[PDB]
Amino acid sequence: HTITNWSGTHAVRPKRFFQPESVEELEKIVKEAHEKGQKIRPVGSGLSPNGLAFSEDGMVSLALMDKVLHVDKEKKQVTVQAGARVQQVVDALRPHGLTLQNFASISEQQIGGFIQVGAHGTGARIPPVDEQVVSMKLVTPAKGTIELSEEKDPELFRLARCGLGALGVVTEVTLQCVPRHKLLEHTFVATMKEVKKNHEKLLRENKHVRYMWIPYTDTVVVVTCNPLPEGKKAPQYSEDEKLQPLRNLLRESETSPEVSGLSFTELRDALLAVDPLDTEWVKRVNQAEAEFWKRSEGYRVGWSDEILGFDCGGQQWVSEVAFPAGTLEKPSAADLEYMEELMRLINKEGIPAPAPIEQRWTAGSSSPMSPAYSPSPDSVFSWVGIIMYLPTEDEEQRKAITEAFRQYRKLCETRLWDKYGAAEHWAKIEVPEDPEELEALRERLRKRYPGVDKFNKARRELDPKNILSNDMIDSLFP
Ligand SMILES: Cc1cc2nc3c(=O)[nH]c(=O)nc-3n(C[C@H](O)[C@H](O)[C@H](O)COP(=O)(O)OP(=O)(O)OC[C@H]3O[C@@H](n4cnc5c(N)ncnc54)[C@H](O)[C@@H]3O)c2cc1C
Ligand SMILES: O=C1O[C@H]([C@@H](O)CO)[C@@H](O)[C@@H]1O
Repeated sequence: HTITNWSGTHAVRPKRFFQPESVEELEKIVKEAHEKGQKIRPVGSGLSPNGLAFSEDGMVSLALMDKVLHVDKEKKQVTVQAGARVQQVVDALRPHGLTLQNFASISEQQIGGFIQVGAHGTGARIPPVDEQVVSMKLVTPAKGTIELSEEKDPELFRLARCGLGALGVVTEVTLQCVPRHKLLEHTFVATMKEVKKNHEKLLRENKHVRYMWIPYTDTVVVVTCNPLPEGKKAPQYSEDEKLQPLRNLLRESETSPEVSGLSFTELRDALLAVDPLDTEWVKRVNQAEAEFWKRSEGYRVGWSDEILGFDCGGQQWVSEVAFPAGTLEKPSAADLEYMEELMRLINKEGIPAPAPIEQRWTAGSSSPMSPAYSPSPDSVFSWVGIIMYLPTEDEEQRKAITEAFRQYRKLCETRLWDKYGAAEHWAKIEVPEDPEELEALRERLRKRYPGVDKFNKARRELDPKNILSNDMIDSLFP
């Protein structure tokens, strides 16, 4: 049984692979692996871009433990087995009139894997998902099955719920839901100047805001979503006219066959496949994409779970950092300054950077390991995601792009992250081979994360034989 991540950038053939159907079966596996000193890294859907959950030695999946256990109608709360995919939870909650406060760009993540990395959506007043956990059960190699909440060892709770699978196997999570509700989604394009003008008010007056930045253009795609006051309503280009700049650029007879079945994101892939690391060509692809978005202005209505998802396109390298951008009441220009510099940087160095650079916002988290950890609840973090696509399975083309991206992320590390106090998404952080880079990263982590000594303390205590951790965890936290 091989496990491969979403983008096929990491795979693992674990010597031992468990898939219990019950807590009792899980408890027994962890007791025996404790006794025998055998590795058992928790794995959810295995999607993490950086293979965080992977172990050559042993992995345990709770995929078969995926029921909604309890819905507290009054407090709008759901208790669910960790192996439930976010999508299974949404479907289950449908009849009870509830949804999650936020969704990621996909919903194939297990609830366990979702909370253990502090995954997030967008909305300057909405925390990452780890802040939405009211309680959890956790099978530990030292103390068996323990229960954590604000009431029950609140300090361990806040450490554990965003634990990177290093503190125990989550079996059960209770989540603070909200009423199931429709969103009105408004997509429109702006210039940086137009973005700057309205930004401060836009974040604060719209429930969800997302900017898709298009390198080597002055097109920013703005997507706002707000609840629809019950029974409210809402140029207009065909699909063929929207896709026309991309089809014309690919065909370069008058027409296009086979191509016409390709979606917007499949066209971008086929276009980048042509000369992925040629900047002049990527400038041409990003311009064609800007034209597509300019022809895609308008409104959509759907349940929040349908609206808050995004087509992320083909296999890819991603890097996403969270950095402080003030609070609700004291705005910071840092989120827009970061993007100015990032665009200036990409031109300065001729980076063949495709679109989009995704920019989102979350409220702060009380979880000490959250990239958006803050002591103040009304802090605001901007998250900025850079991307390079792997549009084919040409092993040589994928190697060149892997290196291209390594240097792109490396230029953001050296020039921006320290300056802006940026922390890497736990599912997207890669471990340097160069020990100078590796020490540098550990130094960066001690800077971002003050409670790192408490995380290792909690590991010694709950996982003394260290069967829950892999080379990644040990290399990041020694
Ligand atoms: C296309 C795509 C889009 C994405 N969009 C977003 C996004 O919008 N926002 C965002 O924040 N993230 C996003 N991600 C990242 C994603 O949410 C995380 O990688 C998430 O951790 C994946 O869930 P999983 O079930 O695959 O977890 P895995 O990768 O399987 O595991 C993640 C972590 O959880 C631990 N773990 C898993 N199950 C358990 C358990 N039961 N008990 C204890 N520890 C456990 C693992 O050991 C590991 O540390 C995206 C990823 C992809 C590929
Ligand atoms: O990992 C991730 O990839 C998505 C990306 O493809 C956006 O262009 C992003 O939403 C998510 O965090």
